[PDB]
Amino acid sequence: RQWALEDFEIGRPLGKGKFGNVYLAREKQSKFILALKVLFKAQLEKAGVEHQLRREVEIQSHLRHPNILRLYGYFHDATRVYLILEYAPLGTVYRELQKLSKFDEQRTATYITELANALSYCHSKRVIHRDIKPENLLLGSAGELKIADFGWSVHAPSSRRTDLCGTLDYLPPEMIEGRMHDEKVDLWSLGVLCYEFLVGKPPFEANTYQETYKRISRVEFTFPDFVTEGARDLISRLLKHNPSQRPMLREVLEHPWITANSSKPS
Ligand SMILES: CN(C)CCOc1ccc(-c2cc3c(NCCc4ccc(NC(=O)Nc5ccccc5)cc4)ncnc3o2)cc1
Repeated sequence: RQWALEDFEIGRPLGKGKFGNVYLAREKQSKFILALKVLFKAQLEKAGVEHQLRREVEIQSHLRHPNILRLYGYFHDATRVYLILEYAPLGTVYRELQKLSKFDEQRTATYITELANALSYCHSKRVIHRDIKPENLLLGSAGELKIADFGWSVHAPSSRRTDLCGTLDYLPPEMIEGRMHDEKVDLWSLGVLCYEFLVGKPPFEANTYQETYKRISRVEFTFPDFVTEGARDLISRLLKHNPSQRPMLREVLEHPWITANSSKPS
């Protein structure tokens, strides 16, 4: 069924994104509340990212998981392209970090568990995210974490180009150095998130791209005193330069700190 802009009532601006804005919207006939992301054709093609948007839709048509944000469909008109998205009422984990500053071990462990499950499902369909970050983590009505943005995802064990513009904070060494990568990139991203959730800033943060680059490359991070031994263990196991030294997602779910602190099952 072909969608058009006049099928929806557009509402509150939900977020300002790199490639476009997200708005709340309601389908007129059903009164179905959802989110519409408006991306501009001109800009998408000028950046050479037009085909990646097609691949996201492709990948999202094959994904069904409670911790992954649904993409219901897409359409376009004279100047832009629209993603029809599941609406996540409690907003981004990004905003939640700003509000709360940092998360306790219980909330962190629960988010890592939900992430791990979502990513474990993705890797079993051979899909790897490559863009994991708090902006792309959304919260459903029960506060359940939902992964968004598969615009930078890849089909197979590949070595394709991700967004090296924008911060490098969540990208692993093998991606920033233009090396061949695989599903292990997502486990690095987990480690970076686990650190950020507990600390309030990501482990390789710097006010310069060039310094953040060097820090990721050296795997140069330190823990504040309030970060517990168990968390330090998990994070340290995830943030390994060599991809193959990083654990499997099921080891993370079985990690004693996760099981002791997570409120949600694996
Ligand atoms: C105070 N506050 C907690 C109250 C509630 O506030 C909010 C705030 C935001 C939301 C919100 C944001 C949001 C949202 N944001 C968009 C997430 C997203 C989706 C798709 C993509 N994909 C993409 O950009 N792909 C791409 C890009 C360029 C080239 C190719 C592909 C990226 C990000 N999506 C769905 N539902 C949503 O709900 C909800 C409540």
